[PDB]
Amino acid sequence: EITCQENLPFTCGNTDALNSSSFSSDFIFGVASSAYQIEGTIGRGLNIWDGFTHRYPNKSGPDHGNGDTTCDSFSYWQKDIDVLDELNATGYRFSIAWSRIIPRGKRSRGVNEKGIDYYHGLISGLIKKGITPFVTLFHWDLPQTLQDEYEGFLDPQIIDDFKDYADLCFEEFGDSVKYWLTINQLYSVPTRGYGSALDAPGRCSPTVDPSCYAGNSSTEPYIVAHHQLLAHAKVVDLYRKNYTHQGGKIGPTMITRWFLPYNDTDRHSIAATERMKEFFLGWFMGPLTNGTYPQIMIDTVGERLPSFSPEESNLVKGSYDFLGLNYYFTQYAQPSPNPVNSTNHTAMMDAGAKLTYINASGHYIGPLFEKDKADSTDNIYYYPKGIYSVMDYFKNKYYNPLIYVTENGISTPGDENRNQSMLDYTRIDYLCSHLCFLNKVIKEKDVNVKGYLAWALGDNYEFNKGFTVRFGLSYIDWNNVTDRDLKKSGQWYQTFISP
Amino acid sequence: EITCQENLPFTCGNTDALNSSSFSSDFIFGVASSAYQIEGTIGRGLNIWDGFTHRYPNKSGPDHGNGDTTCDSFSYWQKDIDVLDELNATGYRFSIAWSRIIPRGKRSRGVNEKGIDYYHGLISGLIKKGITPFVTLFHWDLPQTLQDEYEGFLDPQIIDDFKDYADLCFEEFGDSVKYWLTINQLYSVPTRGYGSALDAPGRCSPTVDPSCYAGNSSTEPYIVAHHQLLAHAKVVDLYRKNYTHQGGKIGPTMITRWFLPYNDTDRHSIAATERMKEFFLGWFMGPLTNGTYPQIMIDTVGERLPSFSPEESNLVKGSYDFLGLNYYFTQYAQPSPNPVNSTNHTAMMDAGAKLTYINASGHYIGPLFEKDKADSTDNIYYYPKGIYSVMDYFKNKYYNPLIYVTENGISTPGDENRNQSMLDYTRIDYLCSHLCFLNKVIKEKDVNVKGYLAWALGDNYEFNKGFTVRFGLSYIDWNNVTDRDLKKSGQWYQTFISP
Ligand SMILES: *[C@@H]1O[C@H](CO)[C@@H](O[C@@H]2O[C@H](CO)[C@@H](O)[C@H](O)[C@H]2NC(C)=O)[C@H](O)[C@H]1NC(C)=O
Ligand SMILES: *[C@@H]1O[C@H](CO)[C@@H](O[C@@H]2O[C@H](CO)[C@@H](O)[C@H](O)[C@H]2NC(C)=O)[C@H](O)[C@H]1NC(C)=O
Ligand SMILES: *[C@@H]1O[C@H](CO)[C@@H](O)[C@H](O)[C@H]1NC(C)=O
Ligand SMILES: *[C@@H]1O[C@H](CO)[C@@H](O)[C@H](O)[C@H]1NC(C)=O
Ligand SMILES: *[C@@H]1O[C@H](CO)[C@@H](O)[C@H](O)[C@H]1NC(C)=O
Ligand SMILES: *[C@@H]1O[C@H](CO)[C@@H](O)[C@H](O)[C@H]1NC(C)=O
Ligand SMILES: *[C@@H]1O[C@H](CO)[C@@H](O)[C@H](O)[C@H]1NC(C)=O
Ligand SMILES: *[C@@H]1O[C@H](CO)[C@@H](O)[C@H](O)[C@H]1NC(C)=O
Ligand SMILES: [Zn+2]
Repeated sequence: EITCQENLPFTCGNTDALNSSSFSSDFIFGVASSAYQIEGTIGRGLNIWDGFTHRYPNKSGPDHGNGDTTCDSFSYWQKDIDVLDELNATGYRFSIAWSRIIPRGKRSRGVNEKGIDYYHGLISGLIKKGITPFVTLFHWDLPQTLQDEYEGFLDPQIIDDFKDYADLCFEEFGDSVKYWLTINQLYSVPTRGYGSALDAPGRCSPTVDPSCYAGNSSTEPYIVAHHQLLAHAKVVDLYRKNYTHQGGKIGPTMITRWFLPYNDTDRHSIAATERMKEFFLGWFMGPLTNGTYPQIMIDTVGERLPSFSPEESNLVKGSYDFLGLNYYFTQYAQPSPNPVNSTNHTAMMDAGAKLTYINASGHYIGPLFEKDKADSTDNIYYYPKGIYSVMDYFKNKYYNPLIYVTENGISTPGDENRNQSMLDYTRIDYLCSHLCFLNKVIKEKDVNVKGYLAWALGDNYEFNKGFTVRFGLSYIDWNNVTDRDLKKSGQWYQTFISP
Repeated sequence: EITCQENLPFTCGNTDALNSSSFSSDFIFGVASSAYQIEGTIGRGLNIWDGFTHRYPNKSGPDHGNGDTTCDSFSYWQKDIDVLDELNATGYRFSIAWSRIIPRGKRSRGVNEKGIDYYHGLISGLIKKGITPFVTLFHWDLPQTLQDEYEGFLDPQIIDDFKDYADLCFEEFGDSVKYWLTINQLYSVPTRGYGSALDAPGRCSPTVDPSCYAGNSSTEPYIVAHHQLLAHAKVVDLYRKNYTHQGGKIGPTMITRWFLPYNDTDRHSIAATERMKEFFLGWFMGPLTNGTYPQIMIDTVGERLPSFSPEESNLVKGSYDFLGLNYYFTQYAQPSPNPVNSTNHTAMMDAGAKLTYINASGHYIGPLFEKDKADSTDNIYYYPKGIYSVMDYFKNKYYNPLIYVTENGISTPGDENRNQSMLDYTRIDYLCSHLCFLNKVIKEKDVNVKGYLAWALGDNYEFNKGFTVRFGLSYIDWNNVTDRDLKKSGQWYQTFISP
């Protein structure tokens, strides 16, 4: 019988008690990255994260940081491989920058051979060290040209441009890459990119944020989400019809959270909690498992919710071999009004829920996850049991899928000096406590989880935060980015992997 | 009788001997800037100078600098006005960033109202201080979307997108702006952007520079130059047909140089010198004055030189009310082979000339202009008489045009400390020696020159050089960009203007 801790102090950093041998022999352990966050702009065209961070520097991070140079994995990809080799990792998730291989967006405009060569060399280097690549086609970095031609995922033109990009990736890299992710965190671009305008491309209703160049936060999230699902599904169909000889697997990436009632004896909070599951997870998992959006979304969102045709429904339903599930934290849910006629209405209001990290009796859900220095009542707290609850829910609700945990990690402040930054015991605690619950759910609930990739390989540009936080298991000096030095967490993870 | 110095030491920094009163009462004196170089990316979309500097950081400058934040004239435009007011300047040349007012490139995709407001406030502030705006529509910063959709000026689609952009500018700003420049330095994008790939977008033949993503240095410069002329001419026709009520004037910007024979008794060097005038100046001025390219270009370039239809010829011929002439330096010319079958052939080779700053007897043409620390035999030297020779030539060869000198200036090294940087006596010498010759040519040759704008108002991002050189008449601290402090040159220029 497995017992796992939910509160500080944690004792799962002892590899005598928790290590890779606790999991099945074939289980993959590694780390993750994304292209905007690590590569730099050298050698690629411009994408909407370049555009957004440059047009709206205060939205890029408090330091106005961006991905222009970052950790320079364009130059230092071998050093990334070296970290993975030091870890004895068996997996690495990275993304392909669309703008590096097709700078002009549309494949018929030509490819960048040198960009293709960059990923060939990375892939070959990984495989030579026994590391399985997990490759994200689209980690938010849409070529700027496509956003300017037709507003990107706002328009159905995205589907064929994404398909042709993906086809090039399968053609060039699929002989070696056997695990593909289509779109990173399906929920995020619709809501943050087109709802709150916290993320690229930065569209919203005028009264939500007067700096947005255009948008409608009530309608566009739904349009974009719908196009994401269709573009994803078209790529999965292309993969499974035209690249079956490659013997690989493909799936989407979800951001997952668990949700608990703010007041577990209040029917209204219980209802809000179940609505959140539907609106947060079901928005995408309903289509992916059934070809339809959840009924509560149909009912609430009404004419703002697009319909799938019968052909589209069939294309989207079942459009995965596995799910990449990202998991960071859990929220309490309580009811909230949905003012659909307000000029500041957002899609996110349609769930009719307010989310907190403290429940009605004043209980904080778990240890600190992210401090918010401008408003401490907005601090985020984590909840290790949430990974158990999410995986159990996916198994039970969503037809026992094959799952890889494609991100899980925690930040430390960029204000810490290097010695403090390397002494990242809070990261060991977060990672181990989640791994304990992941082992527990696999054993107790028989969830088909076959790997775990911690966020992040190394310090990088963090969307929305610049270089003001660090997520890496290895440390990068922003004054001299060449080295990636394993932190205490990376050293712990090395021991966990090879105990 | 006016006597002007050609060699150090110069004594024209004495405003007792040379000042604004030496020129006609109406003559405009000011300074110049461009949008990529000064504004920053905040509040605008991405353009090909963002793309180029980010994809090819070693081509942005030795420091890998770029226009992301620069002097932040987005925030500090009032401080630019303040410099101009301190100078008692009567003119200011600035550019509109296309990506700030139409981030999606094509006008039908929507405009950025806040971008429009930015230029309205600048323009209104200038006029309130008695400063005449000279506004460049296109200072190289093409929206990235257009380059990615159709490769920008490589394709005739540029013409209508440029026209619709210009129409928006005339509509929004032409009630106040009475001097418009279409395209900055017509020669530069074809040759550097599409020939040598030193400049955005960075296209060339594969053996010219293997880093180029695509291109053909032998053909594309000509295509791009042809489209520039057509796009320019379509905008001038639009202006003069639809905006005549505004009572303003429009013209192109030329980069001018003079050319002297490397050996003034050698017929081959004399011939190369005359070819250079045709290939450098006539490439554009032939079309602008006659609707045809120079015969030597027709003959040499052959099938690589596009033809104008009779309608196009008529549109381009006479498509200016004035010329903005930029002038920095003069070169000696000697013959050079034109290897049209070589895989590394460039359009620039078609002139059949090699350019130097030292003549056959070892004479350097004038004082140092720009030191090249990697190769000192590649140092640039200036030649004050060249402004006289250029203006005389334009009057005689090109039908006595109205001229404004739209740039003239010199750099100092970014390695200098602030006190050295503010003690910019080399800049006084360059500016005064050229102003002396400009007065001389107006008086002696009756060239219709009606203003002079020195490059640059303040230190900025220099194309190709990052922040490794400074051109400003006012100093900017890159650690805190708010202030623009007049250098010795700016203080001199203040006295020259109001002696
Ligand atoms: C807030 O969360 C706390 C902690 O989960 C809940 O308190 C638990 O309540 C259960 C059922 O009453 C008790 O058996 C436990 O002993 C309590 N745990 C502790 C740490 O107090 C609490 O019920 C939640 N409040 C609401 C209103 O939902
Ligand atoms: C190189 O440039 C120098 C300077 O312009 C030329 O020298 C001048 O030559 C003229 C005509 O012979 C003489 O009257 C001057 O006195 C010379 N000036 C000085 C400073 O020497 C020289 O002829 C040029 N060489 C060539 C080969 O063209
Ligand atoms: C940040 O930038 C936007 C312009 O993009 C401006 O609207 C907003 O006021 C600025 N935010 C703060 C908090 O200053
Ligand atoms: C607009 O929304 C903000 C945040 O969503 C809220 O605090 C404010 O009350 C809203 N105003 C109206 C008019 O509803
Ligand atoms: C930068 O870091 C690398 C790796 O430690 C080191 O070899 C190189 O000398 C350092 N550069 C400077 C300028 O210190
Ligand atoms: C600069 O960058 C390009 C890649 O864009 C590379 O081809 C070239 O070798 C580098 N130049 C030098 C001098 O290192
Ligand atoms: C290619 O050109 C470079 C510079 O243009 C020159 O130095 C070299 O000799 C040329 N090679 C051939 C094959 O002509
Ligand atoms: C930056 O420069 C401005 C103008 O001199 C000054 O007022 C401001 O205090 C300076 N900022 C810092 C942080 O020194
Ligand atoms: Zn940047």
